[PDB]
Amino acid sequence: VMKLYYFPGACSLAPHIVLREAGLDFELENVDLGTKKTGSGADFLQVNPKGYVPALQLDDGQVLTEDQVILQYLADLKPESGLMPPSGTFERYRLLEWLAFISTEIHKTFGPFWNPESPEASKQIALGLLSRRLDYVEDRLEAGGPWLMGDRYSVADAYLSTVLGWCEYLKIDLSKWPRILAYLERNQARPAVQAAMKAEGLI
Amino acid sequence: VMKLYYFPGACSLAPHIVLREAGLDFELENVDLGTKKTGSGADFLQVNPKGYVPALQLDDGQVLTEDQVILQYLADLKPESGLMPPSGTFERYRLLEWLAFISTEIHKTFGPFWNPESPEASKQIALGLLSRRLDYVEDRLEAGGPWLMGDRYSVADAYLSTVLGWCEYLKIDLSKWPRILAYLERNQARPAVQAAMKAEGLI
Repeated sequence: VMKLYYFPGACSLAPHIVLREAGLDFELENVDLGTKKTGSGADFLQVNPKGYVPALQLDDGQVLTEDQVILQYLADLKPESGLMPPSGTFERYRLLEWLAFISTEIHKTFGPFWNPESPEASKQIALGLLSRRLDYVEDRLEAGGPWLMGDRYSVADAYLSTVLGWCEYLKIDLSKWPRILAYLERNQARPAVQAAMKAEGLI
Repeated sequence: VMKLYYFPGACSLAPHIVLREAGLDFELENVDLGTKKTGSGADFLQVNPKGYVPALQLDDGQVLTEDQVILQYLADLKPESGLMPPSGTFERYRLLEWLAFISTEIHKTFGPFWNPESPEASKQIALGLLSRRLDYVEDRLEAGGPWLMGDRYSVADAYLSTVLGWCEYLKIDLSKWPRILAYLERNQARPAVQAAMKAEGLI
């Protein structure tokens, strides 16, 4: 079966949710981000050279990295589950556009806050940017169906919601964006999200 | 025909190259990043809300954003040109893995250096990280064919090379990575890259 290397609460949570949403078979392997050792004592940089999670280990033994590609790859194992617009459609690009946007624009923006050694002028700017980005999302949400894609819940929602999960912890105020707060609660109420969050110990 | 909104030298250069590599028909529309106005005086935030380049305007009139999605979308207009592994192959994911990696890991890392108001402790860390990332690329290059994908020149090479284009300007030393320097010269010697660089005024 497939093996998912994760850190509780980390972006690895997104694909973790998706494996559950698509009802795929997998095992979680916990990784220590500090010492790059896996829970079983293995050397995680043997798994993922770039040395971050999530990393997805397939049956044929290969490893996939990069949150947004892992999600795609997962969704395509079960096209019948519609976690993603079908190949060939233009809507499909709209989803990819979201995954890219979430990856560079939002996921990255939390760079500073996760760095022990970051100026404060940077975290200031991070929030600065991060805020301008959330304005756009609240826009789309105001214009759009319940999920990023409208009525279809997709992999983009597992990614976005997972990343915004961090704010409470970093103690960042989302109040300014009620729809986004609504969206977050919407995501977390989903049984597969529940089950993963419980599984990862987040509850 | 398709319309590409760009800023000379910007990441928009990547898709610009690809349009030429695939021999597609398009028009360049220059955008002023300062005032979000297009060369023709139009309001660019009407085009791309998120307000950055590149943005790709299709014939049916819609707009695509996000460098790595635009590249995909372009490559799929001409699958006969092999700028991308064919749908269904696993190699295809390897390419996507590169596009994601370049996007978050490298393209983003230049965040600070492009910001008028960035601490120096941040640009320090940027280079710090940026360096660790280039170590991996030099690895792959040392293990791999001439391009990121090995023997197939792909969209990932237009993206990576375009982004590393910046270092000379930011005056960042690549000496420590000869293969990468070799790779860069390899990219720039390609007639379609030439033609785009000339077209954008970079020569």
